[PDB]
Amino acid sequence: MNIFEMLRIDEGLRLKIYKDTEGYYTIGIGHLLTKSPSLNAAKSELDKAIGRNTNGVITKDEAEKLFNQDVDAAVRGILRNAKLKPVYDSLDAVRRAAAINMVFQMGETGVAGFTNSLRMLQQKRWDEAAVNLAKSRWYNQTPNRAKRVITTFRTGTWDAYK
Ligand SMILES: CC(C)Cc1ccccc1
Ligand SMILES: [Cl-]
Ligand SMILES: [Cl-]
Repeated sequence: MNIFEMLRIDEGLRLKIYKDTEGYYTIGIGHLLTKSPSLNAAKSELDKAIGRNTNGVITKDEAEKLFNQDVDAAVRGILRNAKLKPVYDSLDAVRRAAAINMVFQMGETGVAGFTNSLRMLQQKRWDEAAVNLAKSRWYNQTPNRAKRVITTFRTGTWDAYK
């Protein structure tokens, strides 16, 4: 298992514009296109991302290319974040993948309110962190996904994904 496979499970793969769990125009492997309610705005953003007139549809290769860029960016985002970097660097490889999944899903900003959990992870208090992470809107809105990521931080194994 690895970060790509993990996310491919959590996000799925769709070749036509769709609305995510929050109702936002997305395509591919969880690539958010826009928070705007306009499908045209979404199609424009898609064309700009692909570099061609897609008409709202892409190929598997193009989806994977967006995915590669998005994963790279998430990691790069963590490393540039003074609050996140130190925690991430303290983690083992499996748990790093759980951290990337969360940023990928919610952005650096989305995980801004996770101070207490960050500290707990930094201190390697796994069960406690697991409990703290569950007290979140994230968990209440996407519970099956949150449970998988949480078990991952709790155990440091890929058990939730097998
Ligand atoms: C925001 C916490 C809970 C998870 C996380 C840890 C370290 C870097 C990025 C994410
Ligand atoms: Cl892009
Ligand atoms: Cl879910």
